[PDB]
Amino acid sequence: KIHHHHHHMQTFLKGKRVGYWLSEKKIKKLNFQAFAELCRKRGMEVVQLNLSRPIEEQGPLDVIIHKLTDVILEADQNDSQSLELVHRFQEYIDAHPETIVLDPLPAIRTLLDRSKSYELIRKIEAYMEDDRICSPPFMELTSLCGDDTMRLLEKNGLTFPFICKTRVAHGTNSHEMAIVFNQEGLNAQPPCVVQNFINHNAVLYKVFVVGESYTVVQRPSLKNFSDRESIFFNSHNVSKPESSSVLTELDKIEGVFERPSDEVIRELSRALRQALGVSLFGIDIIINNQTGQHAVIDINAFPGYEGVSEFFTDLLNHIATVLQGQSTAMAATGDVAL
Ligand SMILES: Nc1ncnc2c1ncn2[C@@H]1O[C@H](COP(=O)(O)OP(=O)(O)O)[C@@H](O)[C@H]1O
Ligand SMILES: [Mn+2]
Ligand SMILES: [Mn+2]
Repeated sequence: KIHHHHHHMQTFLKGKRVGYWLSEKKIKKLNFQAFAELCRKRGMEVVQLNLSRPIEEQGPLDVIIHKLTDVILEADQNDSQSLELVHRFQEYIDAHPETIVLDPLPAIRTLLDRSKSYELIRKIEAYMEDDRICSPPFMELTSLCGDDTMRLLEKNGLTFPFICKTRVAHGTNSHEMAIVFNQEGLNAQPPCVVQNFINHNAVLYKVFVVGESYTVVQRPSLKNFSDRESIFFNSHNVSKPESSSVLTELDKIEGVFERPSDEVIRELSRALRQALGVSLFGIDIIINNQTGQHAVIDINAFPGYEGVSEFFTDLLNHIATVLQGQSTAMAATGDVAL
């Protein structure tokens, strides 16, 4: 009843070379050393890349796995060292189209921007036209509230309550959010993205995607919800494995309370991977308690995968798959085929 296997494509891993770039912090959290040992047993060479040195000397490389998200963000903020690292990486990539990059920098750049990510999700959803999926209205706000704010929100389908998030999707302060409940609450900061709050019975379904495989991990999440003051919170107090606070304590189950559909997750995963070219990412899905629809409220490059015990195996399987796809010239053409 598992019909997809990898034994045959794994045979081709012997002799392949995988470079990786990950922060020391992420290497520790993932225990990336254990993955590197797994690859050797299949006859792969794994090597940590040093982006301060020419990359040519470090190759040849068949695959590069990275999480350069934060370096890219710092390069965006004109950090000279980070700019140098990114340029050196890009130079290499450009010179070596045979090197498979997990994942392409254009996708990483999209995932660093909530406004861009949400618009991509919205368009993908409009293209799929599946009634089991809803795209919460959202918009980017680039000025402090004023006299026209209410009309602007209304015109774009924003309703109270809505959540305010930073436009930059990663790094310092990127997880500081606010829930705005009324007009008085509008003093809650550009550039931010506002997005309609969806009651979802305080259960978050983190879909952790590793190319062709995913694992759904339930997490705590904001409770259902008014002249009340806006709420300011930091999202790592909310939806981490051990998160526990009044913000996540559901008063009672209300409306539709169902687990996500694997059919739906599969179509979302395929569409996002095919459109963006990502493979190592997470989709945060909540179930709208008024419609039972799936709402994708966050998409993250190369997340923590806490609670995904099969990560290294899945990752090795994905590496085998991309090498197989490359070997047989399995290039996508045209638009995303639904
Ligand atoms: N539109 C929304 N409606 C209801 N809850 C939301 C919404 N967006 C985010 N959340 C809640 O806030 C948490 C953090 O939001 P998310 O967009 O995942 O930010 P982050 O990038 O910081 O993880 C989510 O895990 C979920 O609990
Ligand atoms: Mn999230
Ligand atoms: Mn996120």
